[PDB]
Amino acid sequence: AAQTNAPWGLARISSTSPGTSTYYYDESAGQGSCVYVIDTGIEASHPEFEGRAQMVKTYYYSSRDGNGHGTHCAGTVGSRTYGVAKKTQLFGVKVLDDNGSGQYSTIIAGMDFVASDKNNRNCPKGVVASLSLGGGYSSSVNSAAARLQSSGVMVAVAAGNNNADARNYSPASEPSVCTVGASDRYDRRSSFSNYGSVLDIFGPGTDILSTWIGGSTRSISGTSMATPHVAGLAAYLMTLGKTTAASACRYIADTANKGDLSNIPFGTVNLLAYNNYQA
Ligand SMILES: C[C@H]1CC[C@H](NC(=O)Cn2ccnc2)CC1
Ligand SMILES: C[C@H]1CC[C@H](NC(=O)Cn2ccnc2)CC1
Repeated sequence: AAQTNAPWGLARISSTSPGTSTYYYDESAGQGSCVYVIDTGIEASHPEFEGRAQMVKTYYYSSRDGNGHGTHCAGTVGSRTYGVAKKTQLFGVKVLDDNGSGQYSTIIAGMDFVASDKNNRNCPKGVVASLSLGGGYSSSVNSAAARLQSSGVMVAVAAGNNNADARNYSPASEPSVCTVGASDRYDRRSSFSNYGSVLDIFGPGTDILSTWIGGSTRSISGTSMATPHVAGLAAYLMTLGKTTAASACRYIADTANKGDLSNIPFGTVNLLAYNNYQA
């Protein structure tokens, strides 16, 4: 399948070269997979989600996304126009309030929730969790991310936005999950992207168009935007049978475009997520 005039990040993850605008992907499109977006919520009523999104848990007085961040990330995973995996099922877990903030205890609870709740959902092709959040190092937060991964969920986490080594941030620094840095449309590391040996992969993160609250759309930047590209890619590849939740991060690294990014610090992987799709 081909989507013309796609957001640059979708085109990039289906290309061996920057500078193209069509997204190419197998029409299975992540059908039969599920992606949990652990964030500020998801505006599931957005036309872009086509009934495939639903809120399943909140830790606040409402499950509504009053911020937009979670809706944007969910759109990059799985919205019809802006998403990698256009037929996946999206599940929202609101661990961040409408200011984008959340206590580590709440974030940990949300991760343990997903590890259990996937047993209440029909996801025959596999389960992914996208975590576009983090803060300073916490062994408890890292342990929760490791538990979620060990339970059979492909965990993709944002590296962070401080132009610093991600070893000092959580859950970015947990080795067993998939830690995602950000790139721009000219194949440069995004100016704010964290780096380091803990990174597994880069995805598009600068100027990413996706869904927003109020039935709208906008372009924003962050490792938060790169992470759902990788989460959606994992769901897509799992539906194709090419990998599993336990192996998808390694598979994405194995099949990535290699050596194409600039301003990658020595010791950080030079790997850009790529779907290897051939019509
Ligand atoms: C909107 C732009 C359209 C053109 C794109 N071409 C490239 O990236 C290729 N390139 C890089 C340096 N010199 C040539 C990039 C985005
Ligand atoms: C409202 C949004 C919620 C998530 C926000 N923060 C991060 O991702 C920060 N981070 C990642 C790793 N270490 C720190 C970005 C804004």
